[PDB]
Amino acid sequence: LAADAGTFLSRAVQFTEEKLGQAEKTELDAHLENLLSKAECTKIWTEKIMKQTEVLLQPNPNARIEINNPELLGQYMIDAGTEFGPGTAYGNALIKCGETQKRIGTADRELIQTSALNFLTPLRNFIEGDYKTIAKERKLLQNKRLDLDAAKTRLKKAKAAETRNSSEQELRITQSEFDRQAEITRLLLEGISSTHAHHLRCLNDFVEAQMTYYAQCYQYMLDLQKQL
Amino acid sequence: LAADAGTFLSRAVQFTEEKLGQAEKTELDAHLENLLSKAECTKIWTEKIMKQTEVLLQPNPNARIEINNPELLGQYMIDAGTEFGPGTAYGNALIKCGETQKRIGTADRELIQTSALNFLTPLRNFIEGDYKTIAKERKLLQNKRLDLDAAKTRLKKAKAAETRNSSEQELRITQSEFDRQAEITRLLLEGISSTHAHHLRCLNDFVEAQMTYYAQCYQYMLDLQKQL
Repeated sequence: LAADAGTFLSRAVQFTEEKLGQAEKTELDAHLENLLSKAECTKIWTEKIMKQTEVLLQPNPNARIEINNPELLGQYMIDAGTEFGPGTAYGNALIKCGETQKRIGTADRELIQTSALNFLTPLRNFIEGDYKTIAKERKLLQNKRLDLDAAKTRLKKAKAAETRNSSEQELRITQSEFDRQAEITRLLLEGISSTHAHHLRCLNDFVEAQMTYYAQCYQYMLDLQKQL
Repeated sequence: LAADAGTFLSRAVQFTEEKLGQAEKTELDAHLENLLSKAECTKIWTEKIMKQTEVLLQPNPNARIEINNPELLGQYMIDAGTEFGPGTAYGNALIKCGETQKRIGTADRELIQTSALNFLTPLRNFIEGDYKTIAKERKLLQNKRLDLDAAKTRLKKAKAAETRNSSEQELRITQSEFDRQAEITRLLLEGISSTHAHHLRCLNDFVEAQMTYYAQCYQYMLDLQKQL
């Protein structure tokens, strides 16, 4: 209850003095330190790639917030050709081109849905399922470290019998707690390795989707050329 | 000088009477009417098609007013690969994919240059030339028609035989200018026939451009698949 509030205040004091430079800072084991850094970079890069991919798939920002451009152009062409006269060669071409443009529009929508269910979703799930969990452990680990240094300062300021005696007992518990949290954090950080391999498989899926999209559109264009 | 004001007054008054329905309106010959309508329709439809084509090629409105999305995504992927370790399989894939994404971006830029100069330019030229010239002559033709109807109104209101004879001469003068302007506009309207044939060749060029873009992109994607 109220005790919770007091503990928070003490933590800030230690943090400030460390930044002030009048206090030193305990360093985590290199292995754990390296693991923490690796996870951070993974989230940073994955976020950027996913966001830009969405912009590429749906160029219209308003549509991304939400008829695709290709089909709209096809609609105008068909209507114009009818007015210009279906028999007239110019009208004939406009009508056929409009139809082909609409077929291309269909292929685009298929690609967007396919990519989202095989690429955007898995990458997003990683941050939602793994990163968020790791974030919680990271915060708790830092909290324990702050308390350890705070007790250390008291032990350094040993000027009385009870001070020395209590400091030793207090530090013993603080050290053990920090060590316990370290083990749990290490385990989760170890899972990141599998995350990379999983993401690799999803990347292959995105590449395949684009190939199919371009192949379908190419054939559609070839047909229009023959008809025209 | 004062003549300018006088001419405006006569035209507006007669027009208002016709609008009110109290005054009758001299109609034009069917041939000229048909030609004028055809030209107007051509410009309206051509304007819409060209504008939508611009949106399709350059989805970004700001860029349309002026790096492409594909190349930017390529940059992110290559950078991430390095951090994740070029040797690492995940890093290798990210780097290769980014490179191909930039190549696709390059082909897009070529299409924009090729298409705009072979499709948008001609459509715009027609609207900037054939239509405008016709509109100017069409406006003067309406002014001449108003002068003719004003002369007819003066003629019917010319109770005095001598005044009516003067109105007959005035009517002949207005009729001659009116007929002359009709012929001038008619000649410009005949030009729209050639515009359609020219526009058809331009449409074929736009189709060819799109086919090349899709073909090149397909090959690029195929190569990336093999390397990965």
